[PDB]
Parts: sequence; structure tokens; C-alpha cells
Amino acid sequence: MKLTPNYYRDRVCLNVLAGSKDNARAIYQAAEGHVLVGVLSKNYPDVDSAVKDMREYAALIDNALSVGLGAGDPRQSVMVSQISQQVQPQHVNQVFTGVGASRALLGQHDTVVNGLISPTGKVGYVKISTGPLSSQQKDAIVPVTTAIAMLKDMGGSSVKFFPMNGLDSIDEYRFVAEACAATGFWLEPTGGIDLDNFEQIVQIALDAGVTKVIPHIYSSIIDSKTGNTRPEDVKTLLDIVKKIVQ
Amino acid sequence: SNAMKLTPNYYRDRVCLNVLAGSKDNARAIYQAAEGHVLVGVLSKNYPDVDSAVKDMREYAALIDNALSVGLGAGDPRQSVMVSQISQQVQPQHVNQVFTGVGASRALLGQHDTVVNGLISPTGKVGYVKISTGPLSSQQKDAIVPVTTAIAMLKDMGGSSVKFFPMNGLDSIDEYRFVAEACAATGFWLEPTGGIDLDNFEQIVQIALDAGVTKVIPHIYSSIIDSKTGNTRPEDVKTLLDIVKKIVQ
Ligand SMILES: [Br-]
Ligand SMILES: [Br-]
Ligand SMILES: [K+]
Repeated sequence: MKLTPNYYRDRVCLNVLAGSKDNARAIYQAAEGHVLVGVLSKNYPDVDSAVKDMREYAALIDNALSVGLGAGDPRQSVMVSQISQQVQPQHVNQVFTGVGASRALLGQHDTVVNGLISPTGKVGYVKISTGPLSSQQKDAIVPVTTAIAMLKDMGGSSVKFFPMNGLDSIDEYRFVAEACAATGFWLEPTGGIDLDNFEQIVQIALDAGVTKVIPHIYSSIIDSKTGNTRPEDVKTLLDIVKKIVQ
Repeated sequence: SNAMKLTPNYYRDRVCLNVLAGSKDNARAIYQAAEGHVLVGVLSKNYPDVDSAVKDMREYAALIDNALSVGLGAGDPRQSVMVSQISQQVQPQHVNQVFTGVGASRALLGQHDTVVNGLISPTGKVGYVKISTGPLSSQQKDAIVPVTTAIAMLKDMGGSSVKFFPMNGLDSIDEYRFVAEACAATGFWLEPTGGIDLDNFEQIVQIALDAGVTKVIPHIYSSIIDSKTGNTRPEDVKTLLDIVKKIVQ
């Protein structure tokens, strides 16, 4: 079963949450396969139960599975590394201090492992103290290029730039995308992305020269009555992707 | 194919050299010296017909695990149709074409793995490239078009990369840089060609990598060829490899 995401035209793959197993199947079909379906470690009492249920999801969607911390929660980073070791998904969400352990325990470099780093309000400078203890200490704020080189040194695949707050951090995001393009590194914009800002946010990464972009799109496409990601919103997003990835 | 690989062996999925062979033994030595991260050019113009070119190029391919680049011969557009016919039969990793030969070559290849470049040229004007590089069109008034539009036409024709030629080394640096940023933006690949030597190679490749170009196939020809033998110097290929390993990180 494949360990790399199904990028559309090798450039863009959606990342969205599933509300259930049936929703995961529908999302996977709506995206024509060009999606990673997020399942949260935080929903299981232990590693064994999470691994079991995630392999059930993986089987429905040809392994197009993204293992989630749950809202970037660093307290889930160890459990994510353990779950991902057994599940061998296509995608893993990590915080900056959990990238090395996750890569090492996966035992291969095909699974995409992202590394959560955060806007600071100043272009070119990012917060990287995003682990469970380090997130409680004075912030570690470093140059974007150096943060990327450190993620690469630790075996990471991509930056998760979070929380973006939609377009509120757009100049910082653009500088990160330009730095990713220059280093061969991939990019996952996350936080407040929706049907109105998604095209611009992806277009900025594309125009900067980012090789692979994995946007995450969550509450803005989720039906609150069922907790499901709406398949019609996934198609709307896939149409945008086909329009701008040529 | 006969299960031979149809895509170049890029080093870390980013950069693959392209250099000419002066003989079969030379092709083997080059392939060794590059640790396989090379496409070895053999030229259609060196053969009297399609069948003989196919036969001979199949022999080269066998020595080098298909790491063969079918050449026009110094981008000569009169060889364009023969390159399309040769490439159909040989199924190499790489094909050099002029802009007006990309669609026929891709169609006769019958698959999209083999890399097919399309020759487009500096104009002196950043953002604008000459695309009338086929046998008849090269003799008419230049067709000059926006870089982004030339890339989109190459994609529409089945092409994989821009061959930007003649670069004259660093002489067209501002134009080259623009092309590199436009390829990175559009997910398209780039093959800088013309006047590259061991002293400007790093800077020329670094420009493409800093722009974010996903695959870069630089061409390095007479500056590394021993004119006494016609053979590409395997030690010059090693020096190139070492730069690639330094900068592709
Ligand atoms: Br997460
Ligand atoms: Br040529
Ligand atoms: K760029």
C-alpha cells in the first residue's frame, strides 16, 4: 500500500478530517484520491486501539491517512510517533521536537512528516519551541531558513505553518513558501483555511515555487450536525486545485 | 523499454547531468564517474538513417542502463523529425527537441516518462523567449512570447522541460533567472545549455535550485571534452558530480 500522498499532478494534496469511516470513503472519492484523511490520536485511549482503528480507515482509502495530534497538541507527539511506527501511513502531523523520533520510528523516508512551527508577527522569523515542555518556556524564535534546515536535519518532510488565521499572516507565509522553494522543502498551510481563502493561499505557495503543498482545511468544511467533512466542499476544493495546478 | 528505466537518475530527485559520449567506452566511463546521475548524449546527425541510429543507440543504452539522451546535434532543427523517429524505437530516458518537435516526439514515445525538452532561446529581454526554433520557423521572423505562455505551450504539447539555449554561460543570467522562477512557479523543469564549464556550473545550477526548479538537467559539452579524442573527460564529470552533491542538500 502506497506510503506517499496522492498529489494532484505531483504538486498538491488536500488534508481534511474524517467524521467517520463512511465519511473517509466519501471524501476519498470526492477528492479523486488527491486527499489525506486525518484521524486524531487524541480520540483513542491508547496506542493499540488507535493503530487498530487507523488501519481500518487505511484499508478503506488505500492508506491515504494522516495521523493527527489533534489541533497541533504537543502532548500527543509521543503517541503519534508510536502509532505511526505501526500504522505506516502516508502522512504524520508532528511538532518540531517530535519530527526526529517520528522519522526514525517510521524507518523509511516516504511517509511525509510535517513539523509544526508558528508565526511571530515578523516576516522571516518563526517560533520553533512547539513541543510539550518547550511550548511552556520562553519562545524559541529563529530565522525561517534555519528552522527549515533543522527540520530537514531531523528527517522532516514539510513545514506545517500554524496557526495561520487564514490570511492574517500572509506576508510571513509567503516568505516561508519562498524559503521552502529554495531548499526543496514542502509546505502545509494550516489554520482558518476556508473555501474563500484557499485558492489564494495555495496560489502563493505555487508561485513561490514550492514543490509539494498540503493545505489543511477543517471546521470551515465540516457539517456541525454530523461532524463530517462535506463531500461537496471537497469537490469545490478539488476544482480549485485542477484550475491552478496546470 | 524491456523493463529499462525511462526517467533520468536524478541525484536526490533534483539534478541530473547531461554530457556527450565520444565512444561506447567513453559512455561507460562517464556513467561510472557520475555514479549513474547522468544522461549520455548520442547524436542523430552521426547516423545515415533511422535504423542505424536505433541499432547503435540501443547498444549504448545497454551499457548504461538506458541513461541515454537522444541528441539533435548542437540543437540542429533539421534533425527534429529523425529524433522523433529514433526516440519512438529506442525509448530512452531523455530526448532533445526543438519547440516544434515536442508534440510529435511525445506522441511517438507513447508514454510521458521519457523526458522531452523543448528548445527556446534568449531574446535579450527578460520575460520573453524565442520559440520559432524548428527547421522552417528558425529562418523566419522570430516568434517571441512570454515565458509563462511558452511553458504552457510546451505542456500542451507533451513537453517535460525547457532547454534554454544558447545561454552563453552567464551572459544571459537575468533572462535565465526569470525562466527558472517561472519554471518553479509552474512545476516545469529546466535544462540550461550553452557555455557551461566547470567554473560557472555551480552558480548556474544554484540559480535554478534557489528559484525552486524541481528537476534540473544542465548540459555540459565542449568545455569538458578532449578535442584530441572527442571524449568527455571522466574526471570532469566527477568534478561536476562533486558540485552537485555539495549543492543538492
Ligand atoms: Br494535528
Ligand atoms: Br541537441
Ligand atoms: K521561487
